[PDB]
Amino acid sequence: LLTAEEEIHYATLALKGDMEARKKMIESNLRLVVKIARRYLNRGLPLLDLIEEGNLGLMKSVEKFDPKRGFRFSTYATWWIRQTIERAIMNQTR
Ligand code: NA
Ligand code: NA
Repeated sequence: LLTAEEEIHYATLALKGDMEARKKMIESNLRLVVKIARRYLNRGLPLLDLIEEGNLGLMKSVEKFDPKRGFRFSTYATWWIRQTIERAIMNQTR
């Protein structure tokens, strides 16, 4: 778990392309993916698939997270994880 000070430090580096900072941010939020994924069960995708799609969002969330927008990383990551899951559920309809 990252302090606010640590999170902003890593976020500033991550925004500039620092992969170690991006890794630190993702590793601190791996649990968030499973927790969110569980909320989308029984919608046509099994849990492992929901985790996989959620993971896509968590990874995307460290590519351009700007602390200056005023939101904490776990918030921005939550939005992204929900979005990639919801996208995957949409894709079940062709
Ligand atoms: Na702090
Ligand atoms: Na926030």
